[PDB]
Amino acid sequence: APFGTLLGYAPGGVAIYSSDYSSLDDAVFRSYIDDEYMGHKWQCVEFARRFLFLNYGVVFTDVGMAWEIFSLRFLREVVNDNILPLQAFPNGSPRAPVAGALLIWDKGGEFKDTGHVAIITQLHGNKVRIAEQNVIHSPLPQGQQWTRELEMVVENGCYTLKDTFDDTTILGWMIQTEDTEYSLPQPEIAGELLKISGARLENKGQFDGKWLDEKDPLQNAYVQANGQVINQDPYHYYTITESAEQELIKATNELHLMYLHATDKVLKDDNLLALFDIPKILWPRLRLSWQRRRHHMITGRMDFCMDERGLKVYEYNADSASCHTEAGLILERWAEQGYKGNGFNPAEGLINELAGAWKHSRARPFVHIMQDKDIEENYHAQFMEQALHQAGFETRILRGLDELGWDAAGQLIDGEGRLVNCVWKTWAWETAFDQIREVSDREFAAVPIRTGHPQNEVRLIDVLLRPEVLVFEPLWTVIPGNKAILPILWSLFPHHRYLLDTDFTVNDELVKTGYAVKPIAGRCGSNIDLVSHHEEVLDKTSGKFAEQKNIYQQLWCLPKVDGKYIQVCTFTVGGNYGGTCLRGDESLVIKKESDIEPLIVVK
Amino acid sequence: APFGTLLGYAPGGVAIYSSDYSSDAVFRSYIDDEYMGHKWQCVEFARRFLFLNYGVVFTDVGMAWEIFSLRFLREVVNDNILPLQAFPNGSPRAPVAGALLIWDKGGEFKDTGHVAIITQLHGNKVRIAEQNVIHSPLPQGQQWTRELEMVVENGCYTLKDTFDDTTILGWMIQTEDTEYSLPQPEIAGELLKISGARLENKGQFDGKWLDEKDPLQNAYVQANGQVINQDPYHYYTITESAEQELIKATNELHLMYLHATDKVLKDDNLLALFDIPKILWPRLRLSWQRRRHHMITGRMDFCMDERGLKVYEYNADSASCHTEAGLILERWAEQGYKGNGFNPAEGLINELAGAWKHSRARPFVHIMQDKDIEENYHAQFMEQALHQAGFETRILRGLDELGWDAAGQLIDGEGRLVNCVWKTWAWETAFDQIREVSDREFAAVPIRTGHPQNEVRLIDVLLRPEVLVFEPLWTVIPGNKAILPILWSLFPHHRYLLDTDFTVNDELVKTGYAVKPIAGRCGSNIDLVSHHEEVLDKTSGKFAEQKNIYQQLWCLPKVDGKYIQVCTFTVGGNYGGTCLRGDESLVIKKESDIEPLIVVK
Ligand SMILES: Nc1ncnc2c1ncn2[C@@H]1O[C@H](COP(=O)(O)OP(=O)(O)O)[C@@H](O)[C@H]1O
Ligand SMILES: Nc1ncnc2c1ncn2[C@@H]1O[C@H](COP(=O)(O)OP(=O)(O)O)[C@@H](O)[C@H]1O
Ligand SMILES: [Mg+2]
Ligand SMILES: [Mg+2]
Ligand SMILES: [Mg+2]
Ligand SMILES: [Mg+2]
Repeated sequence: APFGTLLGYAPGGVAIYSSDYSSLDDAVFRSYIDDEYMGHKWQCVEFARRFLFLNYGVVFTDVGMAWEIFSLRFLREVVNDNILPLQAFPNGSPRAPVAGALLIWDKGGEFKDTGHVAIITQLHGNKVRIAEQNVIHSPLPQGQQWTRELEMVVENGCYTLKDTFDDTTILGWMIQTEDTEYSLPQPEIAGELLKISGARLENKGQFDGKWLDEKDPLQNAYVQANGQVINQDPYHYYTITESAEQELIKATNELHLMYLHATDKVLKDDNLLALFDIPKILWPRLRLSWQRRRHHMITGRMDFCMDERGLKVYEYNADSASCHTEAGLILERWAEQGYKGNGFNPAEGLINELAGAWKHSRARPFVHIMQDKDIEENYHAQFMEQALHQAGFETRILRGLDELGWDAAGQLIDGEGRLVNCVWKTWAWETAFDQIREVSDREFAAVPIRTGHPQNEVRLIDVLLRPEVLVFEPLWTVIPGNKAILPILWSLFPHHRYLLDTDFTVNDELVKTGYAVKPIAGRCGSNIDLVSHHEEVLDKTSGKFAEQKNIYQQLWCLPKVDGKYIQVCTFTVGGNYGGTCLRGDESLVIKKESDIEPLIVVK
Repeated sequence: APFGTLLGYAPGGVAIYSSDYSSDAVFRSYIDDEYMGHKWQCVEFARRFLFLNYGVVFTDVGMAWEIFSLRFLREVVNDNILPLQAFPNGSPRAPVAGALLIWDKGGEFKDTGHVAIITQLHGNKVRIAEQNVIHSPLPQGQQWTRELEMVVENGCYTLKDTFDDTTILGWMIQTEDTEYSLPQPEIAGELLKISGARLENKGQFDGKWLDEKDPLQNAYVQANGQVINQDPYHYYTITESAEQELIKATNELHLMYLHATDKVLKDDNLLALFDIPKILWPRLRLSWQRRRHHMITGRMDFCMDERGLKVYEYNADSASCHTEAGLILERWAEQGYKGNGFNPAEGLINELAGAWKHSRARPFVHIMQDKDIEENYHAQFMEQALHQAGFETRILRGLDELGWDAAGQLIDGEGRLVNCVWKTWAWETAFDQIREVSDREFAAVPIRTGHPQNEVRLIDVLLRPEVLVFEPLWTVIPGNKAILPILWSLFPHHRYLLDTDFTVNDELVKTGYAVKPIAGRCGSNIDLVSHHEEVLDKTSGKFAEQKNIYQQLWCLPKVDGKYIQVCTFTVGGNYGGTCLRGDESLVIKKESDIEPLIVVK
């Protein structure tokens, strides 16, 4: 049948649609049940996630290809943002495949690159029935709630399934259970595949003059702030394998889920929330934000240490992150200007990824962009306006707060008298929180915002905390963006392969490993102390956050490659991977001024 | 200024509007799905202020003065219940910023009373914000409407109003600290006695007093004849104070019940006590999360007399009696009552229309009833409310008319797609169809999406993922008696709760108790046992094999020859009327009569 024709249903009344597109017949492809994303119409993964969500209220994280599901080790229980264990069993297992189980195909043969996923609906003595999308594209017999049956051989308590295809490879099945018996250990990637490698373009003088296009306003805003410069030596770049990017993608999606799970735990317990030093008057507002804008985050940036020892996350800049322009535009132009290879810039789709996120946000039609008066934020703010524009929103850029004012009744208006009720900001929420802390000893029954002023002087907090102004990033993002969340994540996922032991005191293990001291609300590599296991100060930075509470994180130094310490960063857009970029510095501490290093992912 | 004009803001950006009506669904004020109040009354501003600044809310109330009697606030994000204390004007407990300030009815605030929010406390005064006093723009950036003089003598705080004929009750603080606070008012028993009365017999009910021209009234007659009770010239009355109490209890108990529901759905150990097929558990949860605010109507059963008010159960899934209370008794009154009282259920049909208007029902609603003439008028009465709220409907009687197309889509007798249903069926009937199979290890609710002879079962409709069903699946939890011991556990000794347990514990042995199947209804399989350990009564029924709960004995009062039970309706979570049920026996049943009731001030 044509694309999206209803073919029948799997157990429980879960539809099965034809996913046959033809050359003869982009946001419309996103399949959602409420605010929960099921996948892409009407692929194998979309059916499997929807089946699991409609029948058991659970879902698995975003994956590029179906075969990757087999590498996952948990499922998110949607109604309470809970995390359940998911075990994997290889085909030919003592662990029989029960109804409800995920059945995964590695890539290969009939499922060439994608691999495949289906749901086991019923087990028999010598076969199982399964349901799936993207195999059967014709209507199923009336009332039949399975698409295919696969023969199952049961020898000596071992179970083996055989496909109806002759060139495919069945990885195995998956069960949501705490019972690890017979299960496969979580796949671990070979260190060597994570090594970052230096490389060099041929010098044909490609970066001699004005290589950035000064006709493009965005690029020129970038030059006004930085010159025709990305890194020290533009002829030099670094590369990472595709296996490595795949690993980056996987960790980004998983850690985003871990962080929102620890955010939920935080907001559910005053003792945990207290650890963040956020003004108590905001607490109920933080809870309400989390409840109603749960799915409204547009973008954030994770900072990682990646090399042969593995993948580790230092932090998640979820409130207000930048580098998007550098990764998604300047490096594109850099590649266009001088890269002649087969590889690619892992951040190439960032602008479109952002546009999609905005299309599916609940942002108002007109969005005011609030940036500070720093030429450096100009391009960041304009790069985002480009995504907003592409998604169909109207915008106006506010530089500083001077243009903002109030009518007689106190409504917030811009320099043109237009009402400001939706803003995307470059300002960190914490900056506004400082305005409440300044008058901490006053007895306000509410966030002390102004609804009027003789001189019409509008402060940041007078915009961001007006109840009817719809702000992005949402207020709750200050929680995953606050390093006080690291000890909590370590407590929730002790010894997780991507986490570093982090604590509020230098505990015993940190003593022996050496640690990094970081302010909980700092950024840009400010006020950071790196202390060795030999108890010597390896490095230290200055900055405005010296008075804040600090956390202590197990020392795990950036690798040094081709003379520079290299840090890997990934972007999240709507909660999922949206790209990777590199920061390189002569020291162990990346900072606001550290270079962005051209990165090419090679297959 | 004209109605709804912004006059400014109270602290934190909570707008204050003009409520000058001088200058019907449009008056409801909501923030998302949370109902704030009526535009733009004192109560609406107080509730919106507390919700926007602290994410908490207080229960619906008829007039502002009643807030002073409340002792809890609901925390919206986790449906948690926080303690709220009351302090009398002239208290050692100072009125802090954020506190609710309540006026009793009287003077400037004649019937309503009033409520404001205290924004700032000084040494000789307090500043407050409110909505139904000042209707003119406020001084630019001023986030308070009036200032009241505060007198402070010997550790005691006293506020004086700007009006000379008003009575300030006090202020309320969300705190566990009970020192200085007021005990929760309790009504005088005498005001709760139900009294009998008689109309003068001038033959008002001799013949056809019900209008058979009205299809609804005729559906009622086809099922019951021109009859309501054994003697139509007799009636009962309750005081307006008793009604205010029933209102208060209905709203509180509905929130307590939803609170226990949230707790149940958060803990498998509690959920398991309900004997609901495990396969539905994930669905119950999704339903509770997505259809939180979608319950249309329910009915609580109470014992009310000089000893006070006790709730037996809350028929939150499939409740009836709406036609009797809201139409037939109205006709009864119009036909034979000439007094000053009123039918407390008179506005039921309008209350339901509103609930529907703000539900998220789809454009076309299929009404599903069973083939029982008794259900015809209930279905039809509800259809009228749906019609009034602008919805298209079709009544399906039994399952015969339903079918499936070739792909397995559910359709009605005219090929129309069925995707929104209001049912008279109890969810339990459907759960039975799941229990019947129970052998196989199905991976999902075992619904059919096709059948050779096209035979559609109740579950094949209600548990179809894309059919939007009212009442929502989650209501089976407050409607299942296994929630009574949980309610007792959560609010131990609450004034309206009866000690309920899953075994006859020691305290129940001493009090006597009622044995009640957890998923029964209509008075079936009930056993009443006295403290003397004697069976005071037993009923038969189709539920003898279910788990039972044991509830502290508290027998209905007998007035004028019959045990009288008081019921109240909830519509959209709030009080929507009262009616009476009378029986020669201690156990009310489906056939027990509905007794005319008049509320008198
Ligand atoms: N545990 C750690 N071990 C080694 N270096 C660290 C560690 N944590 C942070 N760093 C270094 O410090 C920089 C700043 O820490 P980060 O967590 O990214 O905070 P921010 O960038 O917000 O200031 C990192 O980019 C990295 O170079
Ligand atoms: N604890 C109790 N003490 C005395 N009578 C009770 C008690 N519980 C129930 N009854 C009587 O039994 C009837 C049926 O119980 P109820 O809880 O309303 O269950 P249902 O109506 O669902 O069968 C009540 O209307 C009342 O007449
Ligand atoms: Mg960083
Ligand atoms: Mg940071
Ligand atoms: Mg009852
Ligand atoms: Mg009942």
